[PDB]
Amino acid sequence: TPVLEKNNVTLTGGGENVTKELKDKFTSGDFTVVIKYNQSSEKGLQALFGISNSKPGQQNSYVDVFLRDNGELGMEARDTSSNKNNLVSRPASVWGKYKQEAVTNTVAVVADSVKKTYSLYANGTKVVEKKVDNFLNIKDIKGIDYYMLGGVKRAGKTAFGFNGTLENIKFFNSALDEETVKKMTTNAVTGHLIYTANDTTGSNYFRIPVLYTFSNGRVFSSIDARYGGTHDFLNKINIATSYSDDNGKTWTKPKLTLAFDDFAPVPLEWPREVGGRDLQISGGATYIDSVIVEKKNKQVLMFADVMPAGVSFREATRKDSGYKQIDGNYYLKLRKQGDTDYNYTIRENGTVYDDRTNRPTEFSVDKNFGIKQNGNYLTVEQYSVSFENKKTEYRNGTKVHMNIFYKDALFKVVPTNYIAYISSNDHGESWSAPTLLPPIMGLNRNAPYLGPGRGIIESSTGRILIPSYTGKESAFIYSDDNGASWKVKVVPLPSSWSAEAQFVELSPGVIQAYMRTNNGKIAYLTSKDAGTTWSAPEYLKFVSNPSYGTQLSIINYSQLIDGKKAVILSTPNSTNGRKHGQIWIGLINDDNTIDWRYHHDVDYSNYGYSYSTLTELPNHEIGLMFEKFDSWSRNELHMKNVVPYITFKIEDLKKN
Repeated sequence: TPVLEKNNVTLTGGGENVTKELKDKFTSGDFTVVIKYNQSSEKGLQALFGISNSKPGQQNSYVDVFLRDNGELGMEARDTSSNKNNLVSRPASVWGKYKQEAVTNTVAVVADSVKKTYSLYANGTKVVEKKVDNFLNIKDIKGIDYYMLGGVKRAGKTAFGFNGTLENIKFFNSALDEETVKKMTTNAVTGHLIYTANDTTGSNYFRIPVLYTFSNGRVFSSIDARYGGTHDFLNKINIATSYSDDNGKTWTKPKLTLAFDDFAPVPLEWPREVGGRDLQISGGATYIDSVIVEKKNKQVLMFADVMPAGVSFREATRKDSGYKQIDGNYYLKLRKQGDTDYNYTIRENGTVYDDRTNRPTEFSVDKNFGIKQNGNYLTVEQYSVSFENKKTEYRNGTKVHMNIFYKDALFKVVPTNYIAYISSNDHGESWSAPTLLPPIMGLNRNAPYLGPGRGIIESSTGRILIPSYTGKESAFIYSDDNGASWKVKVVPLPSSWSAEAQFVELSPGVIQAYMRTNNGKIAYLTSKDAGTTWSAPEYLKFVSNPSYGTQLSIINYSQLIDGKKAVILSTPNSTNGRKHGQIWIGLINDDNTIDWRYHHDVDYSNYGYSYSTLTELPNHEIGLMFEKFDSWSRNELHMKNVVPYITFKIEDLKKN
């Protein structure tokens, strides 16, 4: 039961006094406030409400909940005389606008005196809970005399004035429990998540969404389910998938499609504070950065990077592919426990050979990288993770198959990165066992790193193209035999670009690779022979990003726009961070230049926008999934429920 409920309060910075209605209602001093609002302007710091001592000198005696122009939700509780100042917040908590309309959000704050915590909720997620030593409730702050909607009265003046409509606001004079407030804050925004914290995947975190529309009208998604927070590395990451047969309206419960079981797919509460956020899961085999393509025969391919347990992308050797060539064939090498050298290879039928004697052993490696001895699986104990802000990785008593990618294996692969792929003949419902890519970069180089998103089938040749990169070169992985065998075109770049790329076809035989650079710009290279040879890079003139850059998404679109063949591009566009997401429409001219005629700002310019993926829906609308946060910032690590799915008509995308 609310002590006060108000509704449809429209404000333009000036606030509304509710002192009469609330003074003396908070007898314990605890509170819960639930606010459903939309903003008419996002600029500045804006308080949804404010409870204060308004007198001269008591400016630092107040409680509020606030929004920032970047989507951060926070609260303060401050007392002037005792000089105590609490601030609790989480980045990337709310939405601003969506297709020209202010987004309705629902947030809440819970101040619990017994356990000395402030909790904040936004759109069904408890975005933060913090225990504080200097806890303050309404009665702890001396001389509270003013209760206000849409600001805080400080020294007789409205501060932090809110611009928007408080659609509904409820004040409660007790700390309401977690599940009740989650439910109260659930709304239409909550529904835009395909993957949610601790869903079927067992993961609390996701990054690197990929969308793809199959030829039968199924809309497919894949994502990194990152268990040990959002770290690229070290981590325990699986690839999860989910699909829609109704144009993206409803989605299957996620499946784990590429996963190792040296660690279980269980939810971990990863620390976000400065002293814990650098912590990593260190002992766990990983799939990361997925790429999808549909072949002409309707078979689907998914590629991902593979990292053995404990192997850092930074530290890992770049001068060993992990393969040995024997009588013209390439076989994966292994080192047995107790040996310094790699004396063994995986040859026909997974049989492990001792290369010194050239004889098969009693050991074999199955199609899922599991080790057998005389037909029986070897096992190891699985690891769990425990926190007590020290983290422990410990053996949990469950036996799993010993695997060549695991820390505790009898036979191990070379500690480097690999690429694996799997195929599906039923539009993504079931998948083959993984195949590791052969040493296409050479025996004495590591595999490339995939550029997440999609691959393409170039139409004139039927060549399958998969984007990847080395750190110094582009590596365009391809097959001219419908995916039976793979080759690579390696293209030196102007600098050390982390060249995450995507392809478009402009006209038959003519393709472009758009990619991330280390110079602030998006580069594109052009091939007029279906990827065999590439021009020097050119740069988009209208995107300006930080030097580190971000992944992009670009797709071909099937319908004419203004009479012309089109492409559609998604990227952040800001020098200040991974922010200011835009979708751009490019119209192909007869000379194969592009007229980049339209752009659309996805939300307000300070709102986070990192890795993204576009797809054309069967109805010819556009689906977008994206990281609605800044995935470079160390302040925005390890956040839950921050990778939404939204959609746009071309008519929406023409606006901005």
